[PDB]
Amino acid sequence: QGRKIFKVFNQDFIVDERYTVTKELGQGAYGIVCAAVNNQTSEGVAIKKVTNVFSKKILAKRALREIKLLQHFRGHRNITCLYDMDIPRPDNFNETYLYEELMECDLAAIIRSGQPLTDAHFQSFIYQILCGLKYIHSANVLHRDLKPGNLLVNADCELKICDFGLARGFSVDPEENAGYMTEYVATRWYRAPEIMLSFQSYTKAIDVWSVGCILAELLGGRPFFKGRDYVDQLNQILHILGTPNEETLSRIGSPRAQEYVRNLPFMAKKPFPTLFPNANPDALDLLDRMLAFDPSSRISVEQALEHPYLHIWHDASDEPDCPTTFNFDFEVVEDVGEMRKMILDEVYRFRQLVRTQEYVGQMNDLEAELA
Ligand SMILES: Nc1ncnc2c1ncn2[C@@H]1O[C@H](COP(=O)(O)O)[C@@H](O)[C@H]1O
Repeated sequence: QGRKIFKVFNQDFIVDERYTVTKELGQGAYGIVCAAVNNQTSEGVAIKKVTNVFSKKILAKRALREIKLLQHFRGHRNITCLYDMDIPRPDNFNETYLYEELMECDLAAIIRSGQPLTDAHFQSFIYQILCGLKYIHSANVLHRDLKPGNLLVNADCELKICDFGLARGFSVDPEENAGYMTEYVATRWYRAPEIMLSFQSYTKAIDVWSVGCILAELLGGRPFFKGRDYVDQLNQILHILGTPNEETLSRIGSPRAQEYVRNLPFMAKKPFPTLFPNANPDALDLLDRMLAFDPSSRISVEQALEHPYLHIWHDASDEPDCPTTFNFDFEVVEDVGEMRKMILDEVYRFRQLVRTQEYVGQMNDLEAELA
């Protein structure tokens, strides 16, 4: 066997025999999470059990999507790092276990606790998000669901992006781009406006908007655009940013939505210095550029990394790209028998993998020479 059984969240939890489960960490619609300790090296790990993966066709394509993407982004300082995977009962399995680097809480919890944070904290948090996002975008991947709940933090307040279940491809070819699949809908409070206004402009700007929502939530201690439905969400956004111009209005690809926005009374822009009168002026200037209503005027990731707000942290020699792009050919598969085969292949191939001029060089060549 080589495995142990634990009882957590009123179910079974089958782990490698080298570990001991220690604490429950939470639930979701997609699995349960516990913390553990390697009884040998003493390092801590988190163990995530994806549940009921072959109950619906959409849960199965979600798990395969997350498995492949976590492998593609291993080894970045600002992305959660996958260590191992395991399928305990391969004959009739309906779950897979992921072994990941262990963190302490998420950013939503820190904001909820009311613990005081300085402006240097805001700078560090926003810079780390942008470094991880630049890596992801360089592989032509859109995250699509950035928010404080998907950002893990530890005691040193280092930050790591997680949860790739909603990610989607991007291509400069608009026929290629129009063909990437979107199984689920993102969290309403952080979703960019051009998605519900039918701009047909699914670009990397959709992730930049979410980062702006996060900086605004940090500055006010509470979510910034907090709609109860989509109409309420649109009203709260126009109330802050104001009536759009004629170019922007014509871009609304939906007739009922364009008719509604065109008929509202005039609304002036509320300047961010009036909403956060005690904040760093550089913070509000970057906030204004990330929360641009029209995606064509919105700041890019690389422009944001160069903004004066972040000049202490910025070092382009420390902000890498991903070596290769990610391929989304698997999402075409629509047979659940094929998807069980692909998942088994991913796990066994990964398990085998993880178990496998400067001055000194110039002087070594000169020494072997003189000798
Ligand atoms: N690598 C990790 N380290 C520590 N806690 C985590 C980790 N991944 C997820 N969690 C937490 O486990 C819970 C489950 O979240 P979910 O990703 O929705 O299943 C949430 O409270 C997360 O913040």
